Amino acid sequence: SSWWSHVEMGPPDPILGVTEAFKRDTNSKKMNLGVGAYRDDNGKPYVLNCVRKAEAMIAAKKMDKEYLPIAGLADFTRASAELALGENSEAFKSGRYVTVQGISGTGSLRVGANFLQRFFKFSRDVYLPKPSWGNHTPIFRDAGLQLQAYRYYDPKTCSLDFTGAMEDISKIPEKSIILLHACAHNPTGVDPRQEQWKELASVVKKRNLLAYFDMAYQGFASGDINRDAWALRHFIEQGIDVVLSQSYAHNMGLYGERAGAFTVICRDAEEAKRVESQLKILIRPMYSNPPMNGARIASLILNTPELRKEWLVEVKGMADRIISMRTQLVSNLKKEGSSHNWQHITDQIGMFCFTGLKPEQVERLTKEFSIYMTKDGRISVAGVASSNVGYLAHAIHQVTK
Amino acid sequence: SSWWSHVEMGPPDPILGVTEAFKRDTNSKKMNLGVGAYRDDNGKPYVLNCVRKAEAMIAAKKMDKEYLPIAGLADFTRASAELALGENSEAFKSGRYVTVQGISGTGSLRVGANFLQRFFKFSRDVYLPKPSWGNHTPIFRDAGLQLQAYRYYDPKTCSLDFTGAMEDISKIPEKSIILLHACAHNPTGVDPRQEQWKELASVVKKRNLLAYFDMAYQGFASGDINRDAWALRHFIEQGIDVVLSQSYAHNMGLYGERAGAFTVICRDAEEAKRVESQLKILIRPMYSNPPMNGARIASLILNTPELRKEWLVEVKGMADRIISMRTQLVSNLKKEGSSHNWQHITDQIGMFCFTGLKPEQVERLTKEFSIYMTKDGRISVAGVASSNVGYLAHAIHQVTK
Ligand SMILES: Cc1ncc(COP(=O)(O)O)c(C=O)c1O
Repeated sequence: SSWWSHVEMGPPDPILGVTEAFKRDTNSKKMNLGVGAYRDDNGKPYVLNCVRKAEAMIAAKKMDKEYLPIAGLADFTRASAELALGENSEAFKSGRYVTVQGISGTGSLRVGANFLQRFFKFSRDVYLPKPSWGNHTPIFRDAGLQLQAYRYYDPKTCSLDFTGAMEDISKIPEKSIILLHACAHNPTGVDPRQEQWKELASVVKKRNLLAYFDMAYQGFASGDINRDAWALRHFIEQGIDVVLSQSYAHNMGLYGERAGAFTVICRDAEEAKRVESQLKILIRPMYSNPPMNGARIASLILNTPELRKEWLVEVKGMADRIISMRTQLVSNLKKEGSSHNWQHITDQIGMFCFTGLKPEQVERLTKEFSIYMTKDGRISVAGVASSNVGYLAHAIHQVTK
Repeated sequence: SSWWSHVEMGPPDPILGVTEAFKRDTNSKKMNLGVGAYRDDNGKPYVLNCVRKAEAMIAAKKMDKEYLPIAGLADFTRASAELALGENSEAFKSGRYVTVQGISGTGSLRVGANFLQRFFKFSRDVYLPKPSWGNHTPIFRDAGLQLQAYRYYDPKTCSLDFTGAMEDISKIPEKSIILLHACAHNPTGVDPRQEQWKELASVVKKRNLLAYFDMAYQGFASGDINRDAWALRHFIEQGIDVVLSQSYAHNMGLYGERAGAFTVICRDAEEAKRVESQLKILIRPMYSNPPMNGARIASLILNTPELRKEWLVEVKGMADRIISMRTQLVSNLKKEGSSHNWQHITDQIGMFCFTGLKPEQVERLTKEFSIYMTKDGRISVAGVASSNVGYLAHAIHQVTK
């Protein structure tokens, strides 16, 4: 019959708009600063050498394709927890955590959202920083939670509004949920420094808030897996039992294979088995059991010393290329005669950078220079290469001079 | 803390318990008839030759691991639509269908369920047959719909309660949702014959019911992909715009890779685009995009003549082993001197068989013969092999005589 006549055409994604225009452009100097995945120095997708080798191992073993347990590959969940909490972590060693494999970071955040909706009886409010990854809204919203926000980004300085953040967080009703980015805040790239993190943890402890860490870039951010997980670990050291989402999309370049994990820090191993049974019950009617390919690759790497070692070098390489590009962009802006302060470009961390450009300026950048970005002045640093950093520098100077 | 103290231990999975108790048994005669996946004649997992050939082809190309679009691999979704509807299906050729890649059968069912909750304004009720796959319930329940039922299985004769089905469907409120298993009904193995399907279509047409088909065993049930898709194709052909879920778990043996799809039959190409946009809005906050490996493997086989040709041979090979084991069970039961009527075993279709055995008899089989199965009397034919079929007939005879 005519069941669907009332379904309206959904709104178009702006990122898709930028990508389509970029593809149409004929100018060979075109840059795509809307990319959400790492690109090497030649602007190409990069499959890690350690993933090629792990894949090669799998094939040689003639593995079956049987269904994985609901919670996922045990070797993968254990390794994920170890990676995040630290091998000599008290939480890890006493077994008071529960980790289940999720569909990358997004599926892992959703399982968590769904878990909180069902069992977190104290509140339905989730406080997100201003701004946050766009998908974070519909994720918590479709799950049944209420969205709240706390000040985070300071447009005046293109850095942390520490004063605004501490004031907001201090007024959060106790036992509410606060979403924190572990590192490489998406989309601004501004992260608290260690001393700021110490103040932040004191207050969440004091106000007895449930801390939900989104850790989508461990290793990929600064090049150091322990450094990137520092604030998460500090929070747990201070006695804050968090919930966390992990993604292997960026740090292992496993994008389409969807490898990720969801973890809950419990009081003890007893309590962990209980929440693990509830997590299994929720997941079965969602998708029954997780996709095995990304987890088998991730597991092999983390668990095989030779591989793990090669992985840390390559993840460091990715991080270093991006720091390199941020470094190069501010020196070339000085070189061009920009009198403006571009240090936020080097203070920011990870793949996304909030530049401070205004909408008028990004339009000119697109129209006249064939540099494609979203109107919020957000740039994907994976889109810059050694061959075009100078150009971008030039282009930025011209629209801000 | 003490966020999770009130979270209790969830109930034990009864399938888990049979498999597990099966493991703990020492008897060299032991048999696991609770297995949910195909097993060869030696009781081993079976990865198809055609899938090993596709995996080598993917390996040779050195493909990237970039994210697939939200809706999935286009070569996969089109081929999936084509296998279900038929190449010269009117619905296929006009392009009045929308096919989205889902996480195997279960995630496909669930995005479907969530789509209905959000856009099916006509009703909140879904009518499942009595009985249906266990997971069908939480799927719809967690999605937000209300469960209802229609008589299906006749315990008295271990066949279809055709009359009861027809009376129950005739009375379903107009514009209700009805779930139909396209073939090889789970868990009984009882399917309507071609003429009863015809009669069912007309009532569904008359009551103006939204028919949701669950097609998890296309090709794997009878050895023939067209015959297995007969009922679906008939409904579309009579002008019933159906909703469908497909799984490649069993027919391609892709279990853990998670390849499946969800399709909606629309009025035209224009409406298909509107519904496709909303489905994307829905999936994004669920898991962002689907896993690429299973979809890549399945797209190659379906799209490559030589591989598709091989695949058809293997799926038939699987269906025949199953039919052979059904046939041999009945003959051995007769040979044993059993006087009960066991024709239902040969009348049933697919991997699952409702034997008619009572709880205490199942218990007798477990305790004295080392035969593991659920207390509902359902056996998974995959666990029967040429070398133990004799044994199984004998035990069943001893317990029922
Ligand atoms: C803040 C943030 N969270 C989570 C993710 C997870 O993406 P995926 O679903 O590929 O794991 C990303 C990157 O897309 C992200 O930037």
